[PDB]
Amino acid sequence: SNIVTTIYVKGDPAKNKLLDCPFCHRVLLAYEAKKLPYKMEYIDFDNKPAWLLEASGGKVPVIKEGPDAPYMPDSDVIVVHLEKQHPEPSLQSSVPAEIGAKLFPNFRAILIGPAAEVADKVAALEEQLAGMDDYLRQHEAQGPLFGGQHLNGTDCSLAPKLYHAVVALKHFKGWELPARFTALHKYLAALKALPEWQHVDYGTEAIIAGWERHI
Repeated sequence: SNIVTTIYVKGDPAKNKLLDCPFCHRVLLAYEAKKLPYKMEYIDFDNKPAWLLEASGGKVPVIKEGPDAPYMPDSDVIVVHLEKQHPEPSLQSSVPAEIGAKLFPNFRAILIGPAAEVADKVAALEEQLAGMDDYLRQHEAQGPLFGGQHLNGTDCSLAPKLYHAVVALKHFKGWELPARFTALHKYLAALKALPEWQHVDYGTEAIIAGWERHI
């Protein structure tokens, strides 16, 4: 489509099926939150087009706003460009940067790291989840998401990583999100209630299959 923005994401083109990339997920959630129209183009990681090597080093997400626009990679560049070009609806965030900053790396080091550092990585992960949980609790009058009642830039970045964390850790390690992280559990329920989240939910098997590719 030359009519709306194209978002190249990880998918199965032969089945028109979105897959599990959390950074693609972040861009997609950003577009849904601003109710901007888009069209998904699925990249099969076992058969990537040669031009994607030049545009992004082989990576997704990539967007393409039209025939005269260039390809633009990096979910960070994309969401900031998004906020500059479309200030309404806003996705700007008061949340400090340090929060959730090591959720995904610690969770990954748990899944696919050396055993000797696993105990430490578990500890660090739980500090991250503690930070997010406390933050959502102190702001729960504004709403259950980092953006109160609606999706935030922090929601768009952190909710996919948390999704991968709970699903993959429960499947591969029997690990579970403690019941004391109340605000995290109602955060997950709130996200699962959102139509923006429902539109681009790839599902838990997509996550499992994505990570089985490395364990």
